[PDB]
Amino acid sequence: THWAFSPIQPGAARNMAAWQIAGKKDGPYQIDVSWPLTWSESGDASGKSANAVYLVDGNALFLTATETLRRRESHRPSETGTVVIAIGYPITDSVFSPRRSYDLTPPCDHYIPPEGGSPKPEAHGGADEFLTFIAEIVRPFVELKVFPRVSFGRTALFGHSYGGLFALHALFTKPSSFDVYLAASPSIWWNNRSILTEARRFISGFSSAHPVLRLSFGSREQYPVRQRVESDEMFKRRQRAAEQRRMNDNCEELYSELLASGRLCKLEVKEYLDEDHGSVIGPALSGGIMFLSNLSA
Amino acid sequence: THWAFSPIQPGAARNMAAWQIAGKKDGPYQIDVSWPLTWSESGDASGKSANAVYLVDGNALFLTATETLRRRESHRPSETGTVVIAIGYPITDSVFSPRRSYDLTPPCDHYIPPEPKPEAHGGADEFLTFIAEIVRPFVELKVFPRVSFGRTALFGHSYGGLFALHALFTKPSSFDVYLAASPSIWWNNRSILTEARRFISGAALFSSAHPVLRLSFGSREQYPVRQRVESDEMFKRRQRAAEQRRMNDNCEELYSELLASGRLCKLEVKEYLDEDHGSVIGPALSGGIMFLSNLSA
Ligand SMILES: [Cl-]
Ligand SMILES: [Cl-]
Ligand SMILES: [Cl-]
Ligand SMILES: [Cl-]
Repeated sequence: THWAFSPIQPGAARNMAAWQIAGKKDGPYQIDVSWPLTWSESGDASGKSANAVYLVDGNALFLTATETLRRRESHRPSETGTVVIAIGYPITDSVFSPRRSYDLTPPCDHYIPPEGGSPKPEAHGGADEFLTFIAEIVRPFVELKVFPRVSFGRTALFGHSYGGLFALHALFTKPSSFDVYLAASPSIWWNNRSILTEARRFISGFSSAHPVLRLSFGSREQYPVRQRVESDEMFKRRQRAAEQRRMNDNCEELYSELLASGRLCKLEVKEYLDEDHGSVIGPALSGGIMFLSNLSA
Repeated sequence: THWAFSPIQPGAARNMAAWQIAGKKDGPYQIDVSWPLTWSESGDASGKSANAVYLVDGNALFLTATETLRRRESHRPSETGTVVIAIGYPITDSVFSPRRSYDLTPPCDHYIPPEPKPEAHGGADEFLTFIAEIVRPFVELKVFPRVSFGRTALFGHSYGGLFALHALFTKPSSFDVYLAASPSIWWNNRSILTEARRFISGAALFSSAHPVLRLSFGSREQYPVRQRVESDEMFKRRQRAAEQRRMNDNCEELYSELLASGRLCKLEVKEYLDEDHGSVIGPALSGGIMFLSNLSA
């Protein structure tokens, strides 16, 4: 047999591109963009329309969102294709950046740092700047420069942890920013639950906005399970953090408050059984993508 | 602020490569390979060992597997790194190939077409030999020659899951860990059961393999949930197909039978609530990788 191992490009990294966006003091951003496989490698959709999903912590979520959509688009070729826009950082040894703490937390009149369990201060309060950046710089670049011949129908924002907090902040203060908000394991605990002040202002008061929200969390986030290889004290640290952060109950209570207000067009909460803060990312992102695609019909 | 956009490569598609493997009767294969972000761009692990996960339907699963691992590896730098090897096809407009039907189904003396929709079938022994004797030695001896591989896993979904079970039952020493997601146990009037029975009672006295198996399925696979838009007839057709395939019960009963055999050192079955045949892929793949990483701690 004439076996040949021939290097090829792009392989599975098809119909994706990346840009650095330089200007901010903190350093450049990295945007990763992917588009449907039926479109050309130059991004030509041949007159087709699209939806779009914007991801914060872009480096950690881009590929999962891309592939989830490509599986579904393969099964359902008549469905509207979705462009993925991941907003992240020029990082090489990891998929998370410490810069996320500033970018994803909203500015507040008073600040209480997170617990390490000593106080663990980090940069904070840049969410309004970041949201402006996405809406006024990134989004128009994608729509007007990258895909000028594509009519964009539905837009979504997904974030996990501080990303979920960011998604909630966007919903409560600028509800027309996106059509759909996907807040996965949102850090509702953050800064003595300051996001609930914004939630209640949103519940009270934005006339022309009909937002959709999907909340999610892993069942183990508030109720951790000791791993096979884990020391007693390291497990007890996780128990401490879990009880303070109150992920499961904070999500369910926020869901209940928002549901009772009737201010959302559609609202859903999903508990992912047996998933923890890290392991829930894949299922919650996949689930958010499916939730988004199911809104089309 | 004067934002400066500039194209960059590779963006989030770093530490990955692809080869076309030509020679086989049916046509060329495409293998996509990714490795940890802490290793070099040329695949140098600097003496580190690794696990490996081999994926069938490679075009549809490569990026999800890759990114799931990179998220975990970023939080757990001391854990054993994992190389992803996706075995797929040179396809451009979709992530699935019709060739999968032949490659993933085992040879049988009689064939019953699935409900009637006949397909090419019976190439799984040839495909397993290809993976074991052509692909794996290329990856281990040519791509990662100084990496000592600890545990190797095989993941497949649907017909891929059937393939994973076929591999386990006929050549149990092929892989250390088998991840059979929504396996098509129903296929060809449950013809896989003949091999399952032989496996159960066929262990050698000395030096027999005791592999690891994880079974999974989505709760909606056997119990579909009606959509608003669906007619009665269209929903009834989905219910009929679900009853026939019997995904949930076949998985659970295979688990029970294999548990009683005592041939597997570790055996797990997971039902993913609210997930269907397509939506369970991400969660089951992520869950399978978590499972492999947990047993490698
Ligand atoms: Cl846990
Ligand atoms: Cl949509
Ligand atoms: Cl269903
Ligand atoms: Cl384990």
